[PDB]
Amino acid sequence: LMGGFGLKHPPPQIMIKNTPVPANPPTNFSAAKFASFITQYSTGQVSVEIEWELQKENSKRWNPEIQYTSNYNKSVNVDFTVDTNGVYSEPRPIGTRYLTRNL
Amino acid sequence: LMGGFGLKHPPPQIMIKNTPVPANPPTNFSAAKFASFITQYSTGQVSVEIEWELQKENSKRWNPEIQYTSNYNKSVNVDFTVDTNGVYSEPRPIGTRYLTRNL
Ligand SMILES: Nc1ncnc2c1ncn2[C@H]1C[C@H](O)[C@@H](COP(=O)(O)O)O1
Ligand SMILES: Nc1ncnc2c1ncn2[C@H]1C[C@H](O)[C@@H](COP(=O)(O)O)O1
Repeated sequence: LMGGFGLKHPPPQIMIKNTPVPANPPTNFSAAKFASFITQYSTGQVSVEIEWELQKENSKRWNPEIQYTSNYNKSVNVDFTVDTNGVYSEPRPIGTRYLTRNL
Repeated sequence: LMGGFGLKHPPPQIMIKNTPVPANPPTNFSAAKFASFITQYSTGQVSVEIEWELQKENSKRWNPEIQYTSNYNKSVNVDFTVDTNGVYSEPRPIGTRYLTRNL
């Protein structure tokens, strides 16, 4: 009901964590659990490649259909673009429904 | 300079006319040319099939390009459509230049 594709077997969950690295243990055995860990984090790269199937417009409609277009008028910032401070921004939500079909 | 494709061998000219049909000649030979013809016209059907080759957009442009779109707002008549009296009309000229490329 928010939108999209209901799936019984959706793309799986990818889980990740940093393996614990203990700090120096005591020199006499104690069965208590370690609260002492080396503070660390990890970084890396992630790629996602999805293959989307398309359904083409077959319409016989004579007159021009609405399309999603960028405003031609000048502006301080360009839409869907970084600003002077490097911050990416999306000015408006874009739905997918423009082309028209008959019932 | 008006536009389009300069051609040294452009599509040929297709010529058509109605073959003359004389009216009743005199019964005594006269070498004068006939000014007397049966008034007639012809109608028919004509088909033109042209095969146009296309050059696709390869652009890496991030932000959305301008497109030619129909106005969403309501109106008495729809653009590029017949009116109540059956008259087809084109409200505006449409150029071909929307998509953007670099120099
Ligand atoms: N989002 C979504 N996911 C899964 N199943 C759905 C969904 N929406 C509807 N349905 C069900 C009920 C439809 O009549 C049928 C169409 O399946 P068809 O493939 O068109 O034969 O599938
Ligand atoms: N409209 C038109 N018709 C015919 N010849 C033209 C036209 N415009 C330019 N030219 C000539 C001059 C260009 O440098 C060359 C490009 O041919 P190319 O095919 O790109 O190698 O062809």
